[PDB]
Amino acid sequence: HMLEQIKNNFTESIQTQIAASELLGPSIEHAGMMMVQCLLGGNKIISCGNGGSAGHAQHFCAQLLNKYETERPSLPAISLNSDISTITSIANDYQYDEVFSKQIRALGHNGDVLLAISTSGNSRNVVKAIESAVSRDIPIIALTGFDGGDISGLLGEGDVEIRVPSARTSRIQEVHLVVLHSLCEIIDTTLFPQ
Amino acid sequence: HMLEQIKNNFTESIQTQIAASELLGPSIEHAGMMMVQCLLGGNKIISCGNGGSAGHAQHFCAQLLNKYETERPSLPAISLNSDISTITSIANDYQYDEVFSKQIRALGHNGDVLLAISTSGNSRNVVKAIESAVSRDIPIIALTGFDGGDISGLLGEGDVEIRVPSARTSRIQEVHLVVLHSLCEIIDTTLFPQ
Amino acid sequence: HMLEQIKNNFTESIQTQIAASELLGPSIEHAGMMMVQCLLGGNKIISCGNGGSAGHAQHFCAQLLNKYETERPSLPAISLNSDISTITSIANDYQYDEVFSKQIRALGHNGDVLLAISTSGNSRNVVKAIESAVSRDIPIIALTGFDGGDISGLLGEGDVEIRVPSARTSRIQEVHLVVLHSLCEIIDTTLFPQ
Amino acid sequence: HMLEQIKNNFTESIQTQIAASELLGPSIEHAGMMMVQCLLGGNKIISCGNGGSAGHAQHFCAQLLNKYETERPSLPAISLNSDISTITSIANDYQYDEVFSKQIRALGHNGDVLLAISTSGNSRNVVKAIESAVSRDIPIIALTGFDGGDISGLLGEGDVEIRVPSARTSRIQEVHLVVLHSLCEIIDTTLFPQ
Repeated sequence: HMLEQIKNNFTESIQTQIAASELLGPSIEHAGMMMVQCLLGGNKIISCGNGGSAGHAQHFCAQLLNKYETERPSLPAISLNSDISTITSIANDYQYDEVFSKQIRALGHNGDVLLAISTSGNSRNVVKAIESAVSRDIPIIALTGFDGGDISGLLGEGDVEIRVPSARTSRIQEVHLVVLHSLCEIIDTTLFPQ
Repeated sequence: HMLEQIKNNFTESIQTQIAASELLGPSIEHAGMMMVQCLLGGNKIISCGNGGSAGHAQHFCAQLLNKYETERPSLPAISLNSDISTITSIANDYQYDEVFSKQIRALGHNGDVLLAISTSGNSRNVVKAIESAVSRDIPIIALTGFDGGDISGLLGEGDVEIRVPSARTSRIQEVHLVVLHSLCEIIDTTLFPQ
Repeated sequence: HMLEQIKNNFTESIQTQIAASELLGPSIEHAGMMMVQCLLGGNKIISCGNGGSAGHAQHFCAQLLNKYETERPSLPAISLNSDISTITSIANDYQYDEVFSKQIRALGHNGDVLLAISTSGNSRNVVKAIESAVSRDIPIIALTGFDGGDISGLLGEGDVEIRVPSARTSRIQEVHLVVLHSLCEIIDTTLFPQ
Repeated sequence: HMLEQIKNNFTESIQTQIAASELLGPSIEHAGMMMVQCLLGGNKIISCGNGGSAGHAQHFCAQLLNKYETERPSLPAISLNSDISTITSIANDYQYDEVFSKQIRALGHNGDVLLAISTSGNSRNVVKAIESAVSRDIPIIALTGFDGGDISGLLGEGDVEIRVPSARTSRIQEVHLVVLHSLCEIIDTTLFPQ
């Protein structure tokens, strides 16, 4: 019956949301402060993700290059997924694991912040992106789920890992969206007290 | 203090999620059955949205043209937002309200289903898209929030409206994502009992 | 000296343009008639390309979903490159050679026409796309350069190959654009004698 | 007859190409040197366009974030068109004339170079982008056609205008592509003598 597995998705989401709130508090806070300090340093936030989680990465930087809730001037943010002709020209020219890493190598400045999103934490394009950013004195903000994948063993703490207590990609993406909206509010209320 | 307004976003999300589950049950069910019947009719699902809600529209059709949880052959789905050179060539050539309506006029077939997403329910591009689809014997699945906007007064019931009980765009987008994932599971479990 | 290698690019382009005109005449004609018959059959044109040649594929379908020179109703055309959340969700889920083939499997109808573009003729994503379309009674229009790559040995003639007499990717893309604009005019003048 | 209007497009293209070569020599040279100096200053090239000319803007920066002919490290380049979730979130939030200007306001640095492309020279999104960049000590490289539109009366010469001697959008886009490929070679041969 459809209606009950509908409620299951809502039930499981809420349960994941709750567990996430009880656990990801401090990590999101630190990431927010890192973002606020980055934007105030004259730097930019770089975002990237995997699959439909790449829509979230674009969703974040779109909220910054524009506005979230508090009307404000555009804040410097870049998505690495948004560029099609580059990805299709790197993903092939002609291989896909370095689609994001090459963009960071060129655009990344000392003081920028990498917002890396990966539900599994095992997307090679996002991993190499993180590897790249580490090489350039660039803080990482990693949104993950599951165990954290190979992402975990790539971070000290100029970086933050936000690991969602869930093993379902759908539930991880849903929590990630809440996290992204929280950061936006944090950035908004801090930089533009309205 | 950042950490408390973080929890607020989680609290408000959960509260919205709960209210949505208690109310949007039947509407999501009907939409699911309409989608399942559409795909079984040999037709396709057409999605479109506004802003970062346009990332959700692409997220859905990407879950279909590929896979959600159950591995399956690609299902016919199209996003109207995904096409850049068209939107930028309609949004200007040279005005933006008909970016989606013109795509439906050309691609839309009798039996297709329009997945229209709008947090405010007042995005003219999504409205005209719905107006267009009504003209072609095409069921509408409208994901909305707030009061439902002008979208509401455009639908009979070959169509469904799923209105999220919230007046915050962030909370509406978060619930919309849960709804989209539910439909994917509905489509998956129904068409491919795995 | 910059100014002379500038003129070289213009000289080489013109020379390639000329050679192309003297040779690709009939092939472009046939492709045009195939497109016109496709659109008149109630079918759609499917386009795809590789790299910055993927911008051309989108450029074509944008000219159709909208208008070229003669103002007209939108014609049914789809680009496989335009969909980001799908490619990034196929390119990884999680491998890239079937990003286009899977989209054709789902969306492709009997009577549609595949506009496959590849400067080298050796892009696996475009090849498998062609392989896929052959399996579905779908004419191929292949824009190539060099020797034609592996694309050549995949076509009978419900299909057309348009091979640019050049071994430089830049010169091939430049000629391809002229070819695309010719087809647009052909479609425009034939279907809407204005 | 189709075959003769095919040759007409080739004939007119070649004629436009020739006229362009005889006239746009110095302008392309200066733009190249400005780009080379920009990249050597530690700055980035910002590109934007209108419609299918927006595919060219992405095509250029993709050639830089990756490679053209000479294999090299990625060069810092950004397209303003590539970002979908932002444009759709600016184009509406909720109006379209400032989709590019807002991105320049946030990302634009002193020393960057704006590559503005417009066939008509009358696209308001590209105009305001130029207006924005002028306000920030940023050189403009404007690819235009026709009379140059309102773009012309917005430039001194820290900026360059490259006006194609043609009144046909198709012929202008074709010449623009040659110009873009010339600059790529200029940048390649100058910065990486291979």
